[PDB]
Amino acid sequence: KHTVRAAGAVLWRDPATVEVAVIHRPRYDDWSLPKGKLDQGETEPVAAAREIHEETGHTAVLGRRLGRVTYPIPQGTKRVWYWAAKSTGGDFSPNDEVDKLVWLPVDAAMDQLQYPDDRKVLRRFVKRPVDTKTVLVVRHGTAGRRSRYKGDDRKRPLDKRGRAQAEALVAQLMAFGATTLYAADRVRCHQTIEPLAQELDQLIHNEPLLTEEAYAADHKAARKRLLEIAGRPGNPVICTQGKVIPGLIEWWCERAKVRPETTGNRKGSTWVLSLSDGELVGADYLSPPDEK
Ligand SMILES: Nc1nc2c([nH]c(=O)n2[C@@H]2O[C@H](COP(=O)(O)OP(=O)(O)OP(=O)(O)O)[C@@H](O)[C@H]2O)c(=O)[nH]1
Ligand SMILES: Nc1nc2c([nH]c(=O)n2[C@@H]2O[C@H](COP(=O)(O)O)[C@@H](O)[C@H]2O)c(=O)[nH]1
Ligand SMILES: [Mg+2]
Repeated sequence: KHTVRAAGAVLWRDPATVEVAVIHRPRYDDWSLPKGKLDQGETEPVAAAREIHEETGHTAVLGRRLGRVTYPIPQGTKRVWYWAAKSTGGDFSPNDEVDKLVWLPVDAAMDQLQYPDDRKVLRRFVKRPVDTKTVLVVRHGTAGRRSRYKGDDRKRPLDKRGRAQAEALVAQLMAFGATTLYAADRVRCHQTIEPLAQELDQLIHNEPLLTEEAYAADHKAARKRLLEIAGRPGNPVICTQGKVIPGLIEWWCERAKVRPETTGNRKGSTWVLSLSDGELVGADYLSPPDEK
């Protein structure tokens, strides 16, 4: 019942002109997908990108999540979450840890991959488009407790934990190539993405239509705004509140017939919404960075 957490990827480059990376490890004499264990304090996406780079030499942008693999190891259970990862370049160099890397079309990769569960992940990869754009919907970080007053507490700030969540989110949102920033009209939403804003040197666009009060008064306007943001070029981060996110995510998944594999709505959590030709093809719920 102890889980060793890991992550990795189907690393790909230019549906069926695509080539994917398969690695060989001398220690096990295996052919598999690049992946590795999370370091203390890392989230799965951050670890996937790091391990891809360490094992293949490539940087990449993570897209759609492609499922979970588990198997027994002496310490308990190895758990690996996999992403589609588009190469943004690099060069492999053989070493003692990974001695070969082959770029293969999917059919040939299917034969090269020795583990059934890697083949399962690769089947998931080909099931939907992988050249995706990404919308990142983030519930703001922890911000103490609502006051006894009516409504919201417009200026209530992140607490110490929440400020740490905000800092931890930078690496997680960068893993997906976030480029533009949007926050509902509450201090705690802006503060969650301020560290990212500082990192990108971008301003945060204020969104009065996406607050809890606004969604409860005019949900259609909130939905319309979400779609307007998502249609703009780049990969937007939109930080908003707990009474808003589940309704927006459910409505989009329903209209697009997308089934999320995981669900939740925790403060500091992220939904990764993958779009292909402006249609939703994936909705992946990530835990807060300091939670499992
Ligand atoms: N890469 C990989 N290895 C697996 C899978 N299933 C499975 O039994 N193995 C075996 O699990 C054992 C431990 O390998 P591992 O790759 O999980 O562990 P690791 O800590 O050395 O590497 P990591 O840092 O990449 O997680 C190896 O004997 C390997 O053959 C799988 O789906 N993928
Ligand atoms: N190197 C290696 N390859 C294995 C194994 N099992 C296993 O099924 N294979 C498959 O055998 C083929 C590669 O053989 P080599 O060229 O000898 O590395 C690939 O289809 C692998 O998926 C194994 O333990 N080692
Ligand atoms: Mg590894």
